[PDB]
Amino acid sequence: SGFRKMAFPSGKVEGCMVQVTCGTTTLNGLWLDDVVYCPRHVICTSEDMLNPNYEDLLIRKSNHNFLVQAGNVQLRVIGHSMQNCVLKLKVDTANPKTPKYKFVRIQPGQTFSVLACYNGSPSGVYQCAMRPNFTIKGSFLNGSCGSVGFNIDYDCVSFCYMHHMELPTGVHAGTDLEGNFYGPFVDRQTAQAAGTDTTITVNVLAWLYAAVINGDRWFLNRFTTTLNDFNLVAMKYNYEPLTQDHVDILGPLSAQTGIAVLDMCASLKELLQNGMNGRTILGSALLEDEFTPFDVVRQCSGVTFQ
Amino acid sequence: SGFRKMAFPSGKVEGCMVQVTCGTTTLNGLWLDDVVYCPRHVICTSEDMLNPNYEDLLIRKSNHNFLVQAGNVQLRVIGHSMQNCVLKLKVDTANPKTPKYKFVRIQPGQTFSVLACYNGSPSGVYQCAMRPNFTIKGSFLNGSCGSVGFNIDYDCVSFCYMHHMELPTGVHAGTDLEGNFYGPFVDRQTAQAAGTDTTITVNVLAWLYAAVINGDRWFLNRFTTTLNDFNLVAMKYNYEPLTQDHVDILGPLSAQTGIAVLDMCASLKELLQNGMNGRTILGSALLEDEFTPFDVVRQCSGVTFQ
Ligand SMILES: *[C@H](O)[C@H](C[C@@H]1CCNC1=O)NC(=O)[C@H](Cc1ccccc1)NC(=O)[C@@H](NC(=O)OCc1ccccc1)[C@@H](C)OC(C)(C)C
Ligand SMILES: *[C@H](O)[C@H](C[C@@H]1CCNC1=O)NC(=O)[C@H](Cc1ccccc1)NC(=O)[C@@H](NC(=O)OCc1ccccc1)[C@@H](C)OC(C)(C)C
Repeated sequence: SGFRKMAFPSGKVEGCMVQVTCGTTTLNGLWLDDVVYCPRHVICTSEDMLNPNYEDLLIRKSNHNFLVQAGNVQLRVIGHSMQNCVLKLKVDTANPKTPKYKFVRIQPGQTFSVLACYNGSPSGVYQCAMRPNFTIKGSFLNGSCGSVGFNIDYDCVSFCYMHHMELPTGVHAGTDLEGNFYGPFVDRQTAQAAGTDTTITVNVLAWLYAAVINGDRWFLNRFTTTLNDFNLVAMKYNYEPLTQDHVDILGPLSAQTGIAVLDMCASLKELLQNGMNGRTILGSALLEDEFTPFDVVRQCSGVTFQ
Repeated sequence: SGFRKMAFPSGKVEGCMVQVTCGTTTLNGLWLDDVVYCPRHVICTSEDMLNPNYEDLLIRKSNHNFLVQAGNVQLRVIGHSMQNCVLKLKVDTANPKTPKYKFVRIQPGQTFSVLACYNGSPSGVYQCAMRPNFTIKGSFLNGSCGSVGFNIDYDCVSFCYMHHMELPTGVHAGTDLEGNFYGPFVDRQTAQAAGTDTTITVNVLAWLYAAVINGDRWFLNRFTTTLNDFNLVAMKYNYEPLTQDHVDILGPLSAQTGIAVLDMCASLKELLQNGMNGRTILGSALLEDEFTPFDVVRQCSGVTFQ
C-alpha cells in the first residue's frame, strides 16, 4: 500500500535527449529516428525574443548552423524545417535508441511525466497535470527548454509536451510535438495572460477514492447530493463542473470501494464548505487534483511497462 | 523556476531489474556484474513467514531452484549465498547494462529515488526520505519487494535501499544492499514497532530557503531566535534538534538568499506556534521535510547526470 505522486520510468526517454546549439543558444532536442525536434526559438538572440519574425530569422540559418550533439556523438544535420513552433532537424543517423513512440495532444486535466534536462542531459523526473488553463506547474531553469513530457503504455512512449517558456508567475507553457502551443500562448517575450485556473474535480474525486483504498477516511460523511447540487458548490469554489462522463470514468473506483460517486461528492462538498480542520488526507492538507482516475487504478494495480 | 519533488532519471537502474522466482514466490532482483541481489524471504512460503529459520530454509534450496529472468533472457544460476537479509545469486552472465555503481548506507533524513517494480519490470519512480525512525513512506504493492532506492552522482549510481516489507500501518521497511535493515526491523511477519517519528528540521529549513528563492515568502518574519531557544520549540513540536552542523550545511542557502539561518528558524518557530492560517508555501499547506539542503541546491542549479 501507500500512495505517491509517481512518474513513469524515464529510461526510454533519456535515450532520445540531445543538445541543440544555434549560435549562442543551447537547448534540448528530442531525437527520434533521423529527426531532432526542438523549440524554434533556439534560433533567436536575446534581442530577437521580444518580437521575433521566425520565418525571416530561419532564412538566415543553414544546416551547418545547427550543432546537434548526442552525448559526445556528433550528428550531421542534412535538412531543417519549421512546423508551427518546433524545428525539425533531419540528421544523417537514425537514433539507435528510438523507442516505439507516438505524438499525442493531451487534454486538460490529464497527467504526464516530465524529464527535465539541461545541455541534452537528464536531470530529474516528475509527474504533473495539464491545468484547465493549459499551463503546467513544473520545475524548469534556464536551458531546460526542449525538455519533454510523456506517458508510457507498456512499450510505447506517447510524447505529449515540449517545454518552451516560463510566464511572469512561475508557471510554464509549451507545445505538443507538432509545435502547437497548449493554450493561447505564443513564443515571444511579451506579457501573456494564463487566465483563471480551476480545480480538476474528477481528479480530486479519484484521489479521495485512492485515500479510501489506503485507509484514510475521516472525511467520508453521511450525506449525499445531486449532480446539479454539487455543481452549484463546484462553481463557488472554482471547481470544474462534474459531468456524467466523469461519473462513468469513476465507475471502477466506485465499485472497488462500494461508495457511490454522488456520496463521494457529498463528502467533497463538505470538505469545500468546512475545510480540513487541520487534518490531512494521504499526507496532504490540501485537496489534490493531479491524479487522474487512471493514475489511481494504475497506482493500486501494479501496472508495469518496458 | 518552480520547485518539485523530483526523482533521479531511472534509466541506469531500469537496466538492472530482473525477476527472481523461488518455488511459489516471485519478486524483483538487482543484477550487477554477475550477481543478482534480492530479499532473502524469496525462499519463504506463506507459512514460513510467521517464523522463518532462514539458514534451515536456505539449505533445502539448490542453484537450480532460483529462476532468474531478465526481460525474456534467461540467466544460469551457478552459486548462491546469504548476506544478512539479502540473497546473492551468482549468475553465469555479467549484466552488460551494469552502470558504475556503489553500495551506500544512507543516514536518516537523507533522500533517494525509488524505482518501484513488479515481476522484474519498472512501474514508476518517486523520491523520498529515510525517516528519523528508519521507515520510508512509499508506494509498494504485492510483488514490489526487491525494488531499490538510489541516488546518482553524474555517472555513478549509489544504491542505498532494497524494499522488504510493509508494516501494519502503511509504512515501509527494507535494507541496504549488504542486507542490513534500516532500523530495528526483522524479516518475519510479526508485529513490529516503528517508534515515534520526528520531523527533519534541517530539511524543512532548506525547503523554506527553496520557497524564498521561488518568490513565496509571506512567512518571512521580523523576529530572530537562538539555537537553544528554537530547539526548545523543536521538542514541543517533535522536530529534530538543530545542530551547528545543520547550520553549516544551510550556509550556501543562507548566503544565496541573504537570510541568516537563525532568522529562518524564527520564521519556522512562528509557523510551528501559529500554523499556516490556511495559507500555502510552494503549493503545500504543510511544512515539507523530504528535501535535503543538497536537493535544494541541485534543484535550483540545474545539475545533470549520465
Ligand atoms: C529555455 O531553456 C528557457 C526556459 C525558461 C527559463 C527559466 N524557466 C524556463 O522555463 N525559456 C526561455 O528563456 C524563453 C525564451 C524565449 C521564449 C520565446 C521567444 C524567444 C525566447 N522565454 C521565457 O521563458 C520567458 N517567458 C516569457 O517570455 O513569457 C512571456 C513574457 C515575457 C516577458 C514579459 C511578459 C511576458 C521567461 C524567461 O521570462 C519570464 C516570463 C519573465 C519568466
Ligand atoms: C514483497 O513483494 C511484499 C511487498 C509488501 C506487500 C504489500 N506492500 C509491501 O510492501 N512484502 C511482503 O509480503 C513481506 C513478505 C515477508 C516478510 C518477511 C518474512 C517473510 C515474508 N511481508 C510484509 O510486507 C508484511 N509485513 C510484515 O510482516 O510486518 C510485520 C508484521 C506482520 C504481521 C503482523 C504484525 C507485524 C505485510 C504484507 O503485512 C502487513 C504488515 C500487515 C502489511
